[PDB]
Order: sequence, then structure tokens, then C-alpha cells
Amino acid sequence: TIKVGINGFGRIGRIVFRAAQKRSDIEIVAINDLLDADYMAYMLKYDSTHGRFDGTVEVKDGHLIVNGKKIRVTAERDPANLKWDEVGVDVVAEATGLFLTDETARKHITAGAKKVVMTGPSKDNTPMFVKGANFDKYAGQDIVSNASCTTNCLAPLAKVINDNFGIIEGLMTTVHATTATQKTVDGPSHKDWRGGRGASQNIIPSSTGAAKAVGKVLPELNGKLTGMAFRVPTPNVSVVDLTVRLEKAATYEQIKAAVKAAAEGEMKGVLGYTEDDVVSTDFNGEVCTSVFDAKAGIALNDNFVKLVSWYDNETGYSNKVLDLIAHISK
Amino acid sequence: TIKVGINGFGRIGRIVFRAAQKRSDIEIVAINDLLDADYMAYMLKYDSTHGRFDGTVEVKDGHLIVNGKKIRVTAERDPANLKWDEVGVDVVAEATGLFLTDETARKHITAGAKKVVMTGPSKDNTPMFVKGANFDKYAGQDIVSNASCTTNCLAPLAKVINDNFGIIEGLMTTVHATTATQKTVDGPSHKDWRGGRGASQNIIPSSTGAAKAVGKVLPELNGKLTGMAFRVPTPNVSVVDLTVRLEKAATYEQIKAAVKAAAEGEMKGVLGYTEDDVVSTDFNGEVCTSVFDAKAGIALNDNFVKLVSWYDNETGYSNKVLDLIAHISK
Repeated sequence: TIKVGINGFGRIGRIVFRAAQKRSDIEIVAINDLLDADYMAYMLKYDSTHGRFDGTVEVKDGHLIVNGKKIRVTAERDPANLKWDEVGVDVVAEATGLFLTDETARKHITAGAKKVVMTGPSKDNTPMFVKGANFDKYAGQDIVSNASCTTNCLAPLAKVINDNFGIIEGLMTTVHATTATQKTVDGPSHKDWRGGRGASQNIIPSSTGAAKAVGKVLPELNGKLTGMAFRVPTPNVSVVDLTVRLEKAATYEQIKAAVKAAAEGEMKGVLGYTEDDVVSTDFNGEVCTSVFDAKAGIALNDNFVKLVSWYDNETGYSNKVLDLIAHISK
Repeated sequence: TIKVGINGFGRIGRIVFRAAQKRSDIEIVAINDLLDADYMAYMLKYDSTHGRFDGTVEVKDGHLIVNGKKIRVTAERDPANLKWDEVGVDVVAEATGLFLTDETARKHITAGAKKVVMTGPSKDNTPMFVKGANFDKYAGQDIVSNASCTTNCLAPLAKVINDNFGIIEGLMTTVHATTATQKTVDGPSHKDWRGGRGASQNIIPSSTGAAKAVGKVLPELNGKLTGMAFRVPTPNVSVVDLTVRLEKAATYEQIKAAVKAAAEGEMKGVLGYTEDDVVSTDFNGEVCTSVFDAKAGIALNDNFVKLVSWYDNETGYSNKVLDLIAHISK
């Protein structure tokens, strides 16, 4: 199995840790964060969004024992001190959102680590990989990025719609759930004023680089996409609203049939399809990084349409983070 | 097994149906309400609070096929027409809220059923029974009420404390979650002006017969308790705050010990005990109708203390609704 050491036990670090327990190829052997071992166990035991941990966890010797296995608990501010090799960490899940550049992220490899996977879009040119889109483009790089939860939702569906009718151009909107970066009441958000406003009281316009980033994972789409976000008061689960102009004419019945196909075949597990009357909570715990909502989407005509696809911005992304870890290791 | 027929597919009815599945002594055979089998299936398949139905459901000739078994569906306004014997129903779960009296519930019997269990406090003298409080007081009555969620949470804890230190008197407050009777925005509520104001916008003071009802379920407490509610903006899970005066002085440490005793002792399954830093969501899906929160309680002195216990007003209550069906079938 692959030895993984997570850096940052936030929303992502914790959900990837939970999802890893159900896999046979991966082993989490260490956690680093400025969290006491007993606090780390509490944050893992109870989750407001996903329920109590389906497993056992105990504190011992300053470390944790989860489901019978010992996990190294550290509190290193400087990653280049983590001595990952000592527990045998193969790939480090860089989930602090703080070291999204090769220079910073490499401090992990300097620290006895083999490879590192950013759990967020890189700030430098570090390559991002989205499952169902550009995984087969991996070139043995030791540092990569799993992109963002949104790109993980857009790229897959974009690819299918593109390869089938050609996307002339498109504008994406993501009605996204509240995240740890926001405030409970109007607070300071220097780099983004709207972002510091009361999260539960507002619909907050926000900017995302996920539409553009898709032109990076699916080069054929370079320059054909851009968009924005609206942060709304929900704790988890978001949705993309993709407005596209189609090269090849196509009826809505045809667009569905092609998404469903990719869903049942080539894209199985990454892209999903449904014709039920779903709402956001119906996707809390969703592993498919992109679920196409047939009845929600609408077409003005055969070359201009709006498509809707759901995504548990926590669960899906967290699983695909693990798939990329497996991937670059294989 | 015991044959159950649900009347009213609302929150209590739908969660009763669900919990009923993992049982064995009971079997749901029919469901009545004013919805189409396909709408009934949809409501059952997706729950915003408890997740997707863990099983199989589809429609077969205007009926439902859940987990492979056929569930009789009907949409009758008059209970006396349900012809419950055609499906050999033993007990009826009266979950409409419209038939909490003898002459209204009895219609079920007149329809071919054996006994009825109101899933709410009776409007008349019909006997209420709460697990862990007065089940042994059951005397073959054919129509009974399971009281309410709040009563099912308070009665068990009240009994233990009284039985142990003697309650001279107490006042209770339940910080309760929003329910189907409330409004999304300020709306009509002819018999309760506050209960009509936007649920998600306010902390809404409200009346509860709970406390007093404990005086009926636990006759030794008649006139010793009373209380109110504060409806807050959460979708499920409530908590009782009980301020009481004790006869025999007792330290918290001792109150803890006595409750933990009942917990694994006589009250197992009904009364729970935890010393963890829990919040409401951690009990979403809780079966025990009263989980004592050790750390949250406060004592001014050995004869004046405030005790808090959690309860999932949907899940816990519903489970006990089935426990009383089995009980009254002995």
C-alpha cells in the first residue's frame, strides 16, 4: 500500500482521511498540524456534515490509533522539518492551502517525502490533474495538484459536451456552499471584501478560476471558458450552471444520452447522471465529482443551452485526491 | 411479525417507515395519505435530513415495492374506509395529527385494525405511554399515544433523578428544532402568532405541554414540573434544559453516576450518557430518546442543578413509536 502523510487536518485533510479508511491501496501513517492529538481525534470522531466516524480512534503516547493502526501526530510549522521518511510517507497530501507552489511544496520532499499532491489549484505552474479529464497526461512529476472541487465538476462534463458537439464558448456559474474561509458575521477579509460578510445571511458574489483552469486540464478548451461564483448559506454540496454555445447542433435528448453514456462507461465513477427531482442535500456524501442533473438544465435552442451538475465539494474532491495519489504512485 | 399500517406519511410517518425496516418483529404493510405512490416513493428515497433511503423502492401498479416487499398504498380521507384487515394490519400508526382522540382513532379499528398508537399527544384522555417511564403501566388498551418527542426525552431523565434524589420541583426549557408546522417566512398561524414567523430568521418562544405531560406519565411528578420551548433554526435534533430542586443533596459527580447507571442499567436504549463535547448534529439519527450531556450541565449547589439531555425529535421518537407497537402487542 501507499504511505500517505497529510499536512493540514482541515475540512479536506479530515475527509480524505475518512475516505482513505475504505481503501486497500492507501495507508495514512501521519498527520501534521498545530492540533493536539486528543483534539485531532475529536475533530475526526464528530462531523457536523458527515456524521460520526465509522471507526475506532484513540489517543496514546501523544499519537493516535485509528482502527488499530498508529498514526504519527506532529505539529510542525515548517514542512521541511517533518521527517516524513521516518514513518515512510510515500506521498504527502498538502492540504493546508498554504504551500501551493513548487518552492513551498518541495519542502516536503526535502523532508524525506517521495511525492506531494496539492489539494487545491497551484499558485505557480505546478500541473493540476482532474480525473475523467487529463489523468493520462501525468508525466511522473513529483509535485502535482488535484485542482479544485469546482474544476473537478466542470472539466468532466465539459469534456463530454466538447468531444460530442464542440464547445464554441461558455460561461460558468457555480452556486457554491459555504467554506471554512468565510465568516459567521461580517468580518475582515482583506483580499476579498464580499468574502468576509455574514455567510448565513447572504448570497455572496465570488470569483473562481475554475472555468479558466479547465482550459488547462483540457487544452482544447483553452480560452473558451470563464465564470464566477455565488456563495450561499449551505454547509456542503455545490452545483455548476454551465451556459454553452454548441458547434454541432443537438437536441436536449441527445445531450443527455451522451452524458449518460459517458457516465455509464468511460467516465463511470467520476461523472454521474440522474433524472430525479434532486436538491443539494441529496448529494452530501457524493463520490462522483460531477453529477449531471437532466431535468434542471434547459435549452433555448440546439446550439445554446444551460446544463446543471452537482458536486459534494468535500466528498467527491477528497476521493479524487486519493485517486490521484494512487495514480502518480502506480 | 406484527403487521403495521401507517396513516400519514409526514416526517414521523416516513421516519417510522424507515426505522421499521431494520427491525424484525414488525412489518409495514400499508400506507395511507393523499399522495401518489410515485410521490410517496420520492419522499422516501430522498431525505434532506437523514440521507437517501438505504434500500429499494419502485412503483408496481400504484403500489410500492420497498426492499422487495409490496406496500399497500391508498389515499383515503376517512380512516373508517381504509379496510385495514384486507392487508391483515395489527396496529396502526396514526401519524396525521388529525386523529388524537378516541372517536377519531377508533375509526381505524372500525376499519379492521386491532389497536392504534397516536404518534403525538392525544387531544383527549387517551393514555400516553413513554418508554423508560410507564410502559409497564400498559393494560391492554386498544388505542394509545406515544406522547411527544420532548416528553419522551424528559420523562426518562426526570424519573431517574426523582427516583434517586427526589424532585421537589423543576422548570424545563427545550431548545427545539424547526418543524413542519412553522413557516419559511412570516406567515399565517391563527392559533400561534409567534409560530408563524420566519423559522430560519428567529429564536421563537413557544408553548409545550411536555413538562406537564410528564406529570401524567410519571404521576409522582404531577404538579412538580412545567416548561416552555424556544424553536431555533436547525432542521432536526432538539435538547431539554431542566432546572430542578432535589430532596436528597447530591453532587454533580453523583448525579452523573446515577444517570450513567440507568443508561447501561434499566434505561439502556432509552437513556444515553456521554461526557464528550457534543453539539446537536452529533445526535442526528440518535435512537435513544434522551442522551444526558454530562459536561453541559451545571449545578449551583447540591439541591439546585440544571441538566441537559439531547434528543433527535424525529429518529428517537419514531423508534419508540415502534417499541410501543411491539409492547402493546404482547
